[PDB]
Amino acid sequence: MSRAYDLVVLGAGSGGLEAGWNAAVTHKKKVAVVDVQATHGPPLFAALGGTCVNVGCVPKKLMVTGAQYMDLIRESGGFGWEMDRESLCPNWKTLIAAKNKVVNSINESYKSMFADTEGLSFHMGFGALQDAHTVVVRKSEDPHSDVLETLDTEYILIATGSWPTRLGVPGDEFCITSNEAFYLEDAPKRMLCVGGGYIAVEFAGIFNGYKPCGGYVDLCYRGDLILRGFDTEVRKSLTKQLGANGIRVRTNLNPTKITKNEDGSNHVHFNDGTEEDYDQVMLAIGRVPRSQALQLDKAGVRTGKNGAVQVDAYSKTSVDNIYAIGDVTNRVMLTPVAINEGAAFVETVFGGKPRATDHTKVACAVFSIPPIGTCGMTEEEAAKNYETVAVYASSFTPLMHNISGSKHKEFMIRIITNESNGEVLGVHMLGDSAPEIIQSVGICMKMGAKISDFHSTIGVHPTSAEELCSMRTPAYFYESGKRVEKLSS
Amino acid sequence: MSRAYDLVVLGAGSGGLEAGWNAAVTHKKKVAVVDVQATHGPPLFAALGGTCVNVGCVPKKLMVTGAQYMDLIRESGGFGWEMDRESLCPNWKTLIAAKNKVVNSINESYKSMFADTEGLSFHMGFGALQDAHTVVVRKSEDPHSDVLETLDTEYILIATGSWPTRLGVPGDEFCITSNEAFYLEDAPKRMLCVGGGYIAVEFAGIFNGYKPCGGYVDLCYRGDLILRGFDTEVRKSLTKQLGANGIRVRTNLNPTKITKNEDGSNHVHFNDGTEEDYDQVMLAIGRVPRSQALQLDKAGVRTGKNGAVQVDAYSKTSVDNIYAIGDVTNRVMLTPVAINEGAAFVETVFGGKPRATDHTKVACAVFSIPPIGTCGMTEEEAAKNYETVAVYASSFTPLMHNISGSKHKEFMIRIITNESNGEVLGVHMLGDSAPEIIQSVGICMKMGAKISDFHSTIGVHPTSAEELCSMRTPAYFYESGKRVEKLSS
Ligand SMILES: Cc1cc2nc3c(=O)[nH]c(=O)nc-3n(C[C@H](O)[C@H](O)[C@H](O)COP(=O)(O)OP(=O)(O)OC[C@H]3O[C@@H](n4cnc5c(N)ncnc54)[C@H](O)[C@@H]3O)c2cc1C
Ligand SMILES: Cc1cc2nc3c(=O)[nH]c(=O)nc-3n(C[C@H](O)[C@H](O)[C@H](O)COP(=O)(O)OP(=O)(O)OC[C@H]3O[C@@H](n4cnc5c(N)ncnc54)[C@H](O)[C@@H]3O)c2cc1C
Repeated sequence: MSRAYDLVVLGAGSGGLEAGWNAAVTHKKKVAVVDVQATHGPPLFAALGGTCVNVGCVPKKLMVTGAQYMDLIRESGGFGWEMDRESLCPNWKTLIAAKNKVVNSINESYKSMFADTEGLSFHMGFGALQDAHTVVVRKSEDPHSDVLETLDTEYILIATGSWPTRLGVPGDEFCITSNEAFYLEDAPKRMLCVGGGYIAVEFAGIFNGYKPCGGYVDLCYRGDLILRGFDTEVRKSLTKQLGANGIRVRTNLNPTKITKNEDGSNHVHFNDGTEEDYDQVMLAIGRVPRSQALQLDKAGVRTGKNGAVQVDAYSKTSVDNIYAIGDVTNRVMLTPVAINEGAAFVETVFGGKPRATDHTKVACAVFSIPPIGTCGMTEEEAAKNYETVAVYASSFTPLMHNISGSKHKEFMIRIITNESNGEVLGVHMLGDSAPEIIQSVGICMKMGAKISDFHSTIGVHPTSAEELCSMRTPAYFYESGKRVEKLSS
Repeated sequence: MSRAYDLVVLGAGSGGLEAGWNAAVTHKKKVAVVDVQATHGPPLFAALGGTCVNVGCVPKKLMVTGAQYMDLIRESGGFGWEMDRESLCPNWKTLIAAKNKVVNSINESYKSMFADTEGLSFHMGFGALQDAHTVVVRKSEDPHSDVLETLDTEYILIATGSWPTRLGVPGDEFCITSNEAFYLEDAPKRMLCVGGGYIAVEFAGIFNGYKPCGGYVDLCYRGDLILRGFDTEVRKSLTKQLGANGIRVRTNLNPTKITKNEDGSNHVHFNDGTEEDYDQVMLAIGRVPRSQALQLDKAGVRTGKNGAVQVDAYSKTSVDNIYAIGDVTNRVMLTPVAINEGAAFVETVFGGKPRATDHTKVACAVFSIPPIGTCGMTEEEAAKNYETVAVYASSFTPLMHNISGSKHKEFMIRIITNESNGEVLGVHMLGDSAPEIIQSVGICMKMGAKISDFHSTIGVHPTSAEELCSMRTPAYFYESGKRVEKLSS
């Protein structure tokens, strides 16, 4: 060797740590991993473990699980479970305490991971580039901060992920994002969620569960229908189900300005001219790659749309020895995707066995209440790219909801196929257990499954998933881009 | 035509109705369907819809769902849900009421199905054979009952299903089975479940949820480990988890005699010499095909082991125009299996397109708490039939159970493969959502999936199912029948 490190990883995230660990253990390389802090929390939020562990998937799901009990406690009544329901609210503070305990516990398991792994070291601070071989770790994000260390490396991996966009509106700084929501002292009584992304929807569901008495949550979106890019029938059925669960969904609406009332709350002026008071206002309107403070110009790494680091199918940047993975590349912003990209990177460069990450037919979930499980193409997209498209659809209400009272809780399955050969192009599910079911669906679609593979499989009874195997007749069709009730040419 | 009916179906069960409906609607045949009664209930229990609808899968799952709330209510505490927990018991009577409402609601939808379907008619009473073309519907099971009608038919389908075996022991008639359990006036305080089948386990879980104060349930099995035929590690981990949830599991034990105490309860003498009092004693020790009262001798249909109607891969009996499907054939006693066998029968005989039911790689579930999801071969079996077998194993505790308190709730996945080519021979799961996940696993295994298909699929995070895709290193091996740690050649 002529260099201090083989790899310097900028960001100890989902992708960062995965790569760093692999190079260190499986290929015995000298890896240095740079992240902002060691444990979760403000004012930096993200930490060792990345967004997912600290202010993402992990804490968000624990809170969804918590909020889910609201429905579950109500539903037990029909089964004979008698208890004082009127004026029953959960303790937000014990939830946040429970959550912090867990997240911090994961943070600490990482410290002793670094301590035990040889060749792997953690370097706390803000990283930035000097040249293709030099990463400077500064005291703060400010480019004139004290240089804490200078890392002389062979390879540089950028895995700094993304960051919430703001509204750019008079009184914008009075709002919170997903970051601050995780650390709220008290559960808001009058909550407003701006946005129509999965984050906006999942959080609306959390606050809806943890609101105090007389509390309510409004979901405000500037478009026609929430969750763009999802199955249209799924989006409409969820909007309907959020309504039934107490979330007031507002459409074609946008905050114009926010002014802070002298009692603490926030006065919000709207698109249509209306005015309302909210105890808290959360912005979930977009997440841009975190690359602006990396001095990428100095090393000459090309950043396209919104600062996204431009990469080929092997994550290589404009500079031959610099790489980038995960949310910073602005592809599919999911944890297991970043993990996969990081795994491929190591296999390619240090394993000598190149591999590109497969970005198509990736299954994902929305942890709304009820949850979404999706994998593949929406009918609208499939119809543009294929000659003949068959749409299968089935809605049903599980029998338990006759007893539970939650008659609004329809399970929905929609299968999208290429009619030519029967190949399944998309699977879209709404209802409980949807995230769990879709995972094994994604294995099938990876194997290039056909609709005949589904209905030939003997079902498991009684389950919600068994309805995948009972869809033979298509609901309708798409003949070269247009919706037809019947098929003939 | 020369005959009154094309098809007479003996039993309006899962398989019976499926066949009957198909012949009638898709092939416009004259179908007569014979079942004992129109709606569920004692003293006949089974009715229009079969065991599954009336005294099986459907009612059993509603009750499991009910009992599941016990854990869910306890678990909400950690998330901030405060309520009076000490001395909290569910109302068994409102559960049974809720159940009855649902089951009888399904019964009623069948009446109007018959009313609207042309060529399909229901004939209430006990059926029996006269010859290859004549089915007599009697007033009762007694062969000297009044003949209600004589059905002159082309084809006869036997789909009368199965019936619980008894203990054959002094005081046996003081015990109940699954049938009577569904109609108990009150939830027993001191409950005993005899057996180690899925039924025994699922019901133990139901009574454990609906027991009053100071109540308890004992599970008594005559063998070493409950649930023979299941993954050994799964069986042990469930035994451990039933224990942790309050069910006292007893092994190598058997009632010797039962005598009724004059206060109502039951005194039970055991195999080891012990004596105990139980408010109710349920036998779940086997289900034999219901064929003894069919006068099969008359028509000359061969009945092998325990009265099972002997059939080839197309369900054809010893008589060329008589057929039999479902539990009466004593193959795989599952609802969707019987449904499939019935569907195949119609396609073969009336559709002119023969098909045999695929009995291998059928996925099933056990709705215990926590539930089992299984599809394929156990390692013990796979090791006997294959050259080289690789065993993959992964246990983990979902993070939510740090908060919930249920630290005993490990999720377990065990994948069994043929090492030669990587083909997945078995998948065995323990934990919540296991029945739902396994369904889409069964599609994969039908397509002949390999272990490489699993870990190449990008995961859905955070879920329990995502752990299927993270099992690369085998735990150990089987080299031509024997357990080896690593593999030598
Ligand atoms: C509210 C929310 C919910 C989500 N839910 C899900 C979900 O359910 N499922 C799912 O798959 N994904 C989910 N995600 C997305 C997921 O968190 C990200 O896609 C994933 O973490 C991306 O991995 P990464 O390694 O690219 O970035 P990250 O995991 O975010 O890692 C980036 C790390 O780099 C550090 N960093 C930033 N700048 C510097 C610097 N200059 N120097 C050193 N270190 C730096 C940060 O501190 C951070 O820890 C969610 C995200 C959010 C915000
Ligand atoms: C407690 C319990 C739980 C179960 N849980 C599940 C589960 O979770 N999943 C699953 O897949 N399976 C489950 N099963 C098994 C499932 O119910 C059976 O395998 C299935 O119903 C068999 O279908 P079949 O058509 O062969 O018989 P059935 O559906 O039982 O139909 C038989 C019908 O024939 C009628 N009959 C009987 N004798 C005569 C006669 N001589 N003349 C006219 N009619 C007659 C009966 O009234 C009955 O309605 C469960 C069973 C039980 C007992």
